[PDB]
Amino acid sequence: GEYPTVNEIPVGEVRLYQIADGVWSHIATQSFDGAVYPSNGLIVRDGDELLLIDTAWGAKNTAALLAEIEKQIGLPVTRAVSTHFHDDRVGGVDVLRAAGVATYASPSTRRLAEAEGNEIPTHSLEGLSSSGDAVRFGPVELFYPGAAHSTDNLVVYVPSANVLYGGCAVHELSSTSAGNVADADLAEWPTSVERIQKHYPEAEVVIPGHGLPGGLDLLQHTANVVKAHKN
Ligand SMILES: CC(C)c1cccc2c(-c3ccc(CS(C)(=O)=O)c(C#N)c3)c(C(=O)O)[nH]c12
Ligand SMILES: [Zn+2]
Ligand SMILES: [Zn+2]
Repeated sequence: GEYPTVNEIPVGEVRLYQIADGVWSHIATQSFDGAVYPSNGLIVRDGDELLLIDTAWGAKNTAALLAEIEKQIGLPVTRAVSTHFHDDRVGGVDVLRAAGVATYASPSTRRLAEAEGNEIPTHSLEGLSSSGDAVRFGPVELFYPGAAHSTDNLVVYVPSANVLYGGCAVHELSSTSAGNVADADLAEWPTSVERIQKHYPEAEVVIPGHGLPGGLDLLQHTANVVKAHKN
């Protein structure tokens, strides 16, 4: 019942967590540079199909994700969106693509993934290139808030449930640092978070890219930890 944490999930196993009717997060763990990290994605019911947001950070984790979805939900994943180019978002796209899932990302994300040597979603999402842009994609809205954790980061809103999936632009409340900032724009990040706050004032659940969901306070907390990391 509690939201599952990094030491509770062996690398290679995937958990699902019911967020709202027709909305789950997925949680998996992965090793990177000799440390183990949890990470989140989203699953949104789309009639008798499912929309997936982000991989489970790796090929075997993503295969395990598909198996867990089949076990717990039993509807086919037909489309996936990756919310930026890092491996916790796109690692596993090749698995998805071999399992019949149509994979999508912005053109920015696709370029960055290619240049990084990461797996590359098949389809480009136009209409998201300027901050404040929004497009519909099945049962969600995709929103580009501006550069933050990465220049390409997208956020996802589930209007039926008022669920805001911030991805790696949003940190959990326990965070003390701004995470992996190698590709971040620390100066623009608080402005991008303000755009999220202004666009989604009715959000009831906010899900970070890593760690525990909460409410709207995750947004201000994120701005705070980013400003303090820069400063
Ligand atoms: C480039 C990708 C694949 C990657 C690799 C390894 C770690 C990360 C982290 C991360 C997340 C949360 C935390 C704890 S925190 C908020 O308290 O710093 C930490 C730490 N330490 C790292 C992120 C991220 O920030 O999106 N991406 C990562
Ligand atoms: Zn990232
Ligand atoms: Zn991340």
